[PDB]
Formats: sequence, C-alpha cells, structure tokens
Amino acid sequence: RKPKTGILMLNMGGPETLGDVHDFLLRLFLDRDLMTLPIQNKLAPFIAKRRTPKIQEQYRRIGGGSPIKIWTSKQGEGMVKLLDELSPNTAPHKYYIGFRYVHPLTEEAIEEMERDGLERAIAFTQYPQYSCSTTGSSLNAIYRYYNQVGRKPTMKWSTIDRWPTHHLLIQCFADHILKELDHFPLEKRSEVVILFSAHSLPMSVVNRGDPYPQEVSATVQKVMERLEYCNPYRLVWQSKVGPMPWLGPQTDESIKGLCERGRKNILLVPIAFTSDHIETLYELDIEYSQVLAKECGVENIRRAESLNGNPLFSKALADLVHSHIQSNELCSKQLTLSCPLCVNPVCRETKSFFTSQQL
Amino acid sequence: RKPKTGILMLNMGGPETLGDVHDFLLRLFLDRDLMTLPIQNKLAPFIAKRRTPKIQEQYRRIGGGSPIKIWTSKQGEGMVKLLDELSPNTAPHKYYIGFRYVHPLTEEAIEEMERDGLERAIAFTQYPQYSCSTTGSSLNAIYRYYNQVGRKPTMKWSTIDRWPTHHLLIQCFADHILKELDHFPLEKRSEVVILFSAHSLPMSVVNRGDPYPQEVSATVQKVMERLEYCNPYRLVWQSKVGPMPWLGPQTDESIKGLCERGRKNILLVPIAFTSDHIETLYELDIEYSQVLAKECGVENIRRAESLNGNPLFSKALADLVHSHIQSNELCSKQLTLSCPLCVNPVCRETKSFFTSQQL
Ligand code: HEM
Ligand SMILES: C[C@H](CCC(=O)O)[C@H]1CC[C@H]2[C@@H]3[C@H](O)C[C@@H]4C[C@H](O)CC[C@]4(C)[C@H]3C[C@H](O)[C@]12C
Ligand SMILES: C[C@H](CCC(=O)O)[C@H]1CC[C@H]2[C@@H]3[C@H](O)C[C@@H]4C[C@H](O)CC[C@]4(C)[C@H]3C[C@H](O)[C@]12C
Ligand SMILES: C[C@H](CCC(=O)O)[C@H]1CC[C@H]2[C@@H]3[C@H](O)C[C@@H]4C[C@H](O)CC[C@]4(C)[C@H]3C[C@H](O)[C@]12C
Ligand SMILES: C[C@H](CCC(=O)O)[C@H]1CC[C@H]2[C@@H]3[C@H](O)C[C@@H]4C[C@H](O)CC[C@]4(C)[C@H]3C[C@H](O)[C@]12C
Ligand SMILES: C[C@H](CCC(=O)O)[C@H]1CC[C@H]2[C@@H]3[C@H](O)C[C@@H]4C[C@H](O)CC[C@]4(C)[C@H]3C[C@H](O)[C@]12C
Ligand code: FES
Ligand code: FES
Repeated sequence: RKPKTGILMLNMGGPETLGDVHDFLLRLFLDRDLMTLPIQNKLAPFIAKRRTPKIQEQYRRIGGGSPIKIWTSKQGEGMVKLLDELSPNTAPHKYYIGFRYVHPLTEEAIEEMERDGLERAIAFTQYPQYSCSTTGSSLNAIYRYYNQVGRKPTMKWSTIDRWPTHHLLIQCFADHILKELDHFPLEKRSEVVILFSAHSLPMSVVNRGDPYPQEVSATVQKVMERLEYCNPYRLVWQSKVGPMPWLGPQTDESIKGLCERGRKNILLVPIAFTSDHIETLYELDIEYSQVLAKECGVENIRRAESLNGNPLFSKALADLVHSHIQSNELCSKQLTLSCPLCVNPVCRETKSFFTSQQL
Repeated sequence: RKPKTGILMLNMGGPETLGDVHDFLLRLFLDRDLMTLPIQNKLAPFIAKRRTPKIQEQYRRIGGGSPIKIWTSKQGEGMVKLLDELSPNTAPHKYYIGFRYVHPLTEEAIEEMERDGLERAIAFTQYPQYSCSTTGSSLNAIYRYYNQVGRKPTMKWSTIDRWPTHHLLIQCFADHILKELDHFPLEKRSEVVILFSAHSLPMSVVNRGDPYPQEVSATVQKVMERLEYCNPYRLVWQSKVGPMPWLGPQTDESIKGLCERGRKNILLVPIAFTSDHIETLYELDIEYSQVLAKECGVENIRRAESLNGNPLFSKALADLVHSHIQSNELCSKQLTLSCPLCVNPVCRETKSFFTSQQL
C-alpha cells in the first residue's frame, strides 16, 4: 500500500566516514544563514580543506565516523511501526531522513517524498530545543528548496519545530541518568554532581534573541523535577570554537573547576542531542573525561547513555507526531515569533511557509 | 505570647527616600564580594558621592523612593496570619525584614531575632531564582554576622534559598499576565508578544556558573505551560550597566527590535522580582516604555502588574514556609553545590553554616 503520511526527520548530520568530512565542512562554510564571510564562495572550499585533517582526526579517535544516521534510522523505524497502530487514519507512515550537511540531504529527501506522492509531510526536527542555527536552518532549507525549484509543494506541510519538555523525552533522560548513577560506587552516589552539557552558542547569537538557552534550561528543570532533585546540578555548555565570546560556563573548565574544588564525582548529561555524535564520543569522552580528567585527578567521571535505540524514545517520537496530527497544528506558537534582533530575511519567509499551509 | 518561629525575608532592598540613596550606594561599593576596587575604602565613598545625584533622580521620577519595604511588609503580614493557622505547632510566627543594603539591614534584623529569643529562624529569600549576587550575598551576610560577632546562633537556622517553580508563584504570574492581556484592544490580543524581563548579569558571573539564568528560564517555561502557550514569547534581560559584556538580549534593544520588525503590541513581564521597584517603575515604565517607545512607533506596550499585595502571593509564601517546616530540610540540594568556578572563600563556609545546623 502507498505511503500516505511522510515524516521528515531533520538533523544537521555528520560524516559517515573520514572521506565525507571535506564535503561536510564545505556545505557548512557555505550556509549563508549560519555564516557570513567575504567572497564566501571561495573562502569556504579553502577553510573546509584546512580543517578537514583536524576533523578527520577527531572522528578517527571515535571509530572513523558519525553514528547519527544509524541511530536516526532505527528511531525512525520504531516510530513508524508505532504510528501505523496509533493513527490508522493517516497510515501507512514513512520516515525520511533530511540531513542539513551530509547525504541524504534535506533537498534529496524532499524530492523523494514528493515522488512518493504523499498526502502530507511533517518536518520533525530531531533537536528538542529550538535554535535558529539548528532547527531554523533545517526549516529554511525546506522553504528555499521550493523557492529555488520554482514550484509549489504537491503535499500538505506542517512542522514539529520543538519539544523541549515532552514527558516521555524527560522520562528517557531521567532513566538514563538513574542507571548511570548506579554505576558509581554506592558510597559516592549522593556525592555525585550532575553536569548537563549542551552545545554552546556564540554570544552574538544569544544576544539577538535565540530561543535555545531558555529551552535547554527548561528541559533541565523537568528532568531534575522528575529525579526529585536527588543530586545537585549545573547546566554548562560545550563545543565552543574560535576567539569570540560564547555562552558559558564551558563544560571543560567546569569539570576542572569542580575537581579543584573537591567535587571529584561527576555525571555528564548531554541534554540537547538525542544520540551519540562527535560531541559525546569525542569531546566529552576523549577530550574532557580522559585527558582533562587525567589532570586534576578525578575520582569518578561518567556520562549518561545517549537515548539512541531506547524503545521508550521511539514511543516519544510517535506520541509527538500523533499529538501533532490530532491537534491539526501547522507549527508551534513560538515559531510565529522571529528573534527580536533577527537580521536574516529568509526567517520570516520560512515562518510564513508553514503558518500559511492549506488546511 | 512571645514569637516562636521567625521568618527572615531577604532582599537587596532600595532607598526609601532620596536621602537614603547615598548610604545605599556606599554599602554597595564597599561590598568586597560584589566589587573589587583599588583602594576601595577611598574610592567607594567617592563613587557613591558621584553617582548619588543620578540615582536620586531615577527615584524622583517614580515618586521619590522605593516601595519595596511597603510591599514586603504587606506580604509578610499576610504570610504570618496564614502560618499561625497552617502550623499551630510552630507557635506564633513573626516576620523580619533583612535588607542587604538598606535599613533594616540583615545584621540588624538578626540582632532583633536573637533578642526575641526565637526557637527557630528561617532565612527566606524573596528572590525566586537563585543568584550568588542576590540570595547568595544575603546568606553570606548571615554567616558573616555570627562569625564577626564571634558567637554562635541561639536559634535553629535553615533556609528557603530558591523557589523558581512553586505552583502558586506560577499561578500568580499567569493570572497577572492574563488580566493584562485583557487590557489590550481585543483585535490585537493574539498578536501580543510576551517579553519576560529579568535583571541581567555580567557574563563574567554567568561564566563562573551562576544558577540564575537557568532558574529564571525554568519559571518562564512553567508560566507559559500554565498559559497553554497562548502567545509567543522570549526571555530578555534588563538593567545592564557599564561597558563589559552582560547576558542579552537586552530588554530595551528587544523592544526596539520587535517594533522595527512589525511586532508593535508587547506585554512586559517582570519574572524575577515579586514587587515593584526601580526596575519596573523606572526602567520598564519610564526609560523604555515611554521614551524608547517614541522613536519607532509602538502601538501598545503594557506591563503585567507586579505581585505586590496579591492575596494569592501571601498564600504562596506561607505554603513555602509550611512545606519547608514539614520537610525538615535545612536548604535546597542545589545550595550544597557552589559554582564550578567560584573564587569566593566565604561561599563554602556559608553553605556549611546551613547544612551543619543542629536538628
Ligand atoms: C549557534 C551557533 C552554532 C555555530 C556557529 C556552530 C558552528 C559549528 C561549526 C563551525 C562547526 C564545524 C566545527 C569544525 O569543523 O571544527 C560545527 C559543528 C557541529 N555542530 Fe555546530 N554550531 C552551532 C550550534 C550547534 C548546535 C546548537 C548544535 C547541536 C548540538 C551543533 C552541533 C554541531 C555538531 C554535532 C557538529 C559536528 C562537529 C564535527 O563533526 O567535528 N552546533 N558547528
Ligand atoms: C572578518 C571575518 C568576521 C566576519 C564578521 O564580521 O563576523 C572573519 C571570519 C572568518 C575569518 C577567516 C577564517 O578564520 C579563515 C582564515 C584564518 C586565518 O588565521 C586568517 C585568515 C582567514 C581567511 C580569516 C580572515 C577573517 O578573520 C575572517 C574572514
Ligand atoms: C572556527 C572557524 C575557523 C576555521 C579555521 O580557520 O580553522 C571560524 C571560521 C568562520 C567563523 C564564524 C563566522 O565568523 C560567523 C560568526 C561570527 C560570530 O561573531 C561568532 C560565530 C560565527 C558563527 C563564527 C564561528 C567561528 O569563529 C568560525 C566558524
Ligand atoms: C579599573 C577599575 C575596574 C576594576 C576591575 O573590574 O578590575 C575601575 C572600577 C571603578 C573605576 C573608577 C570610577 O568609575 C570612578 C572614576 C570615574 C572617572 O570617569 C575615571 C576615574 C575613576 C576613579 C574610575 C577609574 C577606573 O575606571 C575604575 C577604578
Ligand atoms: C546603582 C548601580 C549603578 C551605578 C550608576 O550608574 O550610578 C548598579 C550597578 C551594578 C548594580 C548591582 C548588580 O547588578 C548586582 C546586583 C543585581 C541585583 O538584581 C540587585 C542588587 C545588585 C547588587 C545591583 C545593585 C545596583 O543596581 C548596582 C550597584
Ligand atoms: C565586577 C562586575 C563584573 C566585571 C566583569 O565583567 O569582569 C562589574 C560589572 C558592572 C560593574 C559596575 C558598573 O560599571 C556600574 C558602576 C560604574 C562605576 O564607575 C564603578 C562602580 C560600578 C557600580 C561598577 C562596579 C563593577 O565594576 C561591576 C559591578
Ligand atoms: S535568526 Fe532567529 S528568527 Fe531569524
Ligand atoms: S560565586 Fe557562586 S557559589 Fe561562590
């Protein structure tokens, strides 16, 4: 039977093999939205060529590539399976992967969905907390696609642009935190400090009004309320790059600061991404937890397991789509408000693309 | 009969009259935990003298003084009437006002509480969201008092150091937002953009690990969930002073930014303070919502009423103290964790002061 409802899972993605690193970076330094460089059409290929060696080396340290596609596919298969039983009126359901910087690209996914003659398409961001640099970029790509291809969508669109406090996402995080707490020696369990870590943002982005920090913060509170405030905590930020000011505290400085102040039992919790990637496997596990940890002498530092293939996460994904469908919403109320200091004209067009959908 | 349980309501305070300004600024500039100045004992008095006129002028624009003590007293009286009925066993309760920088000073209040021969003392911060610069400072003052007077307390201490998501606090905020939305012309009600505004912090404080931003963000989320996300919103920050980097977006820049982008119906919501003060009466009402709103024609800009004398807020206070008593807690779990990059030696001693209290 023909696919009726399409679910486009959006993520920035990552290179599957070391050889995909160059093109991954090239597309990154070419995204007019997220970056502005003089004659960016010539600087990009150059910069990409320069950073490739260093980035390839990071992925080599974690096994040779990104596992995002593998986990995305599995979560997607589990979601569809549940949806066909949750919403028969919109079945059969089919998931598509739309990576912003690697294959399958957002554009390629859209072409395929259109080919499958779907009745409705749902842009489902895999980023629970909204950032104009992540979900916004992916949504802009959908608008730009149809605008460039000079055509109108043959299917009905709508978007699940954020879900920072979905009860099942919160339950998943809490469950992974609790089981990681069981791996610390029992005599130090209540002494453990929880560090929620999320990818940072340059202060120029935070200062224009990006929704991200406030939403990541909201996720942290829900998770801690569910854990009944069993351990003390702080929300810190990682992955800062360059000489410009980024939102802090920085995760690495915090780990080291805590140790120097007698808190040597730390639990790291990636609270802003749903699966393993360079941020957790390399940055946290290798850069920090190993080298940095082997410094100021930590007693125990562990990292909560990423959601990955957790069956309960697949249920969360399905419940979100199901609720989205019965709600008949086109996008969140939050998407109807661009950054108070937004200076990108595509943002407004993208918003209208969704709020203006037929039906 | 004599008071059995004392509730010390902590706030930074504000000058009652124009004449109290100078001493207000002086105590501020002499505080070593908040400010490091060369030959401070020399400069402090001087700077105080220089900035007094400019700040007296600000208070003159709002009536000649701060109403903080009036509202704090009203809230305190209401809280006590309820406590005496909610917790008969904790005999008569009495509230004391402990302002950090104005009379009645924290020290003076503690002196009176101990003169009253109280059995139990509760350091109740009036800041829902914890900041080392606000609640932290007030708690440090309690510890320093006993360390200075070279004696130990004659009362059993404990603290309510934060309550960012208390259900009744949330209901009060939501109720005031809704009633204010009713004051907008009906045709622009759903077009209204909600700007939650909280006092900002220097990025140097944020980057050391201050809990404030994340807690303020948590309060915004609960208020919006209770409002069922009826309108779009953003959390912005006000009161920045100086050339250094502070956490943005800045409230004024956001108001101007929104207008220039077609969103001319705005509802300001002071989300980090419980009563009117210089921040709302002067900053938001005068320098922003009046002048700023005279360059880029705004259609409607209103400000939700501060909690002030709302009866439901007195009930929230009483409920917090009552729950605190029934739980036997000495402080939140969060206070047992100082900033990852904390560089103030007193912070650890202050926390120990509370976690080590008898019984
Ligand atoms: C808000 C502004 C942001 C900027 C400017 C930014 C910038 C960048 C840049 C330049 C890279 C390439 C770094 C390199 O090649 O060494 C990168 C990679 C990446 N970013 Fe972002 N990013 C932002 C936000 C985010 C967010 C919110 C996430 C979500 C977790 C994220 C996740 C990643 C990941 C997973 C990579 C791949 C790194 C690698 O493969 O080595 N980024 N980002
Ligand atoms: C001036 C511009 C900042 C853009 C802005 O206003 O935000 C910055 C951003 C990217 C920078 C470039 C990239 O970092 C790549 C190169 C790095 C080299 O060390 C200097 C030249 C180099 C070619 C940089 C020149 C200049 O500092 C750039 C072009
Ligand atoms: C780290 C990287 C330099 C690559 C390299 O030469 O090794 C540089 C090149 C382009 C830079 C970006 C661009 O200058 C655009 C943005 C400028 C903002 O002030 C900070 C974030 C911002 C998004 C920059 C982040 C970072 O400094 C980048 C990504
Ligand atoms: C250098 C120091 C910053 C402290 C620090 O954060 O490291 C700043 C804080 C207070 C400043 C002083 C106060 O603003 C008072 C004076 C203001 C005058 O315009 C300049 C001299 C003046 C006497 C300032 C000298 C210098 O800029 C000071 C002393
Ligand atoms: C009044 C003075 C402004 C100097 C001037 O331009 O005249 C400002 C500058 C820094 C301010 C302080 C800082 O923002 C730190 C604290 C922030 C809290 O929300 C209130 C007390 C608090 C301790 C502030 C008191 C007062 O508003 C200060 C001291
Ligand atoms: C110490 C703190 C953070 C410094 C930083 O960002 O590294 C800074 C930020 C804002 C500063 C204050 C503001 O600039 C307002 C006042 C300016 C006067 O010249 C000195 C006192 C004054 C009240 C400053 C004291 C101190 O330098 C503050 C409080
Ligand atoms: S950059 Fe946030 S809406 Fe445009
Ligand atoms: S400055 Fe935050 S605990 Fe010391």
